[PDB]
Amino acid sequence: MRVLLIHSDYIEYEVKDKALKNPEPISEDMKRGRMEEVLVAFISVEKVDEKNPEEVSLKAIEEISKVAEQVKAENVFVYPFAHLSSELAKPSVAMDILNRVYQGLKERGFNVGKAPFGYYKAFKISCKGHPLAELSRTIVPEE
Amino acid sequence: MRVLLIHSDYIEYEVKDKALKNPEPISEDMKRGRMEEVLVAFISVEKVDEKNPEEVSLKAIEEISKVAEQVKAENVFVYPFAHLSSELAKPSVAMDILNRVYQGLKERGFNVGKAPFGYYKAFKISCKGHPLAELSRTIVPEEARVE
Ligand SMILES: Nc1ncnc2c1ncn2[C@@H]1O[C@H](CO)[C@@H](NC(=O)[C@@H](N)CO)[C@H]1O
Ligand SMILES: Nc1ncnc2c1ncn2[C@@H]1O[C@H](CO)[C@@H](NC(=O)[C@@H](N)CO)[C@H]1O
Repeated sequence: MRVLLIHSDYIEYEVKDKALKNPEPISEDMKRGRMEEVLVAFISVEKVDEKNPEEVSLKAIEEISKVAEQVKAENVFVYPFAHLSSELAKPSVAMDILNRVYQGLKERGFNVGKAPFGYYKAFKISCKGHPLAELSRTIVPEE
Repeated sequence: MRVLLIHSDYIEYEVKDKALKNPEPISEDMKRGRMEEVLVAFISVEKVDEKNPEEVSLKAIEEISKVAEQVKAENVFVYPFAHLSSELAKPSVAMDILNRVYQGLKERGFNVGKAPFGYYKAFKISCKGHPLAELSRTIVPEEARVE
């Protein structure tokens, strides 16, 4: 798994259309979204992650939570982003792991939002530009 | 080298402070920068790239130029983005490679812009969301990974 963390003033998205046959079902309201003073987590689930979804998810939750603590953010936004890596996990497993992370962060007590899985989306983001505003993590399960 | 390409409506940056003891020398007017309808190339120079800076720069110029052609981006913005990777190349070497990449894209005929090297910068971007609006490219010396 590859994670790109951007501490932002805001994150806003707009769904264009589906990028695969079976995307996450969405209601009209889910086609757009926005969050402010938020740690945006762009995540690409890699095929290596298929080896142990729970393991990679738990570690991702931990790493993202720690960064959120470091940048002093209470809002986090999970953004499916297939283009951080070239070795992607199958859609079904990718969506599952992304939902695990999303739920795990909520379990830590954060205010979490997320964009729908399986769509092409336009987005706007404003990075704060502080020393820890842009960080990344490479997480691979081994168990 | 890891590259994240974002075809955007615009890119805007604001230098917040220096991240290195001796960042790239720039002037006041360069503390803020902007470019419209551009292919933004966020680049992290990796440790492995130290083995052959020229080889990596050349392949980076080619990969970036190919995407620009694909999405019809006339403007390209070289944006140093260290944390795109976890295994970074020496700062001085990174600077050198980014300069070579900039020079190469300019020679290709594109309108090239760039963000100053060695600073912490806030930035605003608007990804167009098209099928090729977000792409990833990994470029490394052949000697460090038969590719
Ligand atoms: N391994 C993976 N990791 C994360 N996301 C993945 C994935 N495989 C598929 N997706 C989702 O399907 C859309 C098209 O690939 C992906 N869409 C996107 O990455 C949009 N930002 C494009 O504009 C994403 O929602
Ligand atoms: N290996 C590397 N690849 C690309 N850029 C690198 C680098 N090593 C150092 N830099 C530059 O120094 C700033 C602090 O690391 C970096 N600054 C940044 O990446 C800003 N986006 C932070 O806001 C960058 O200008």
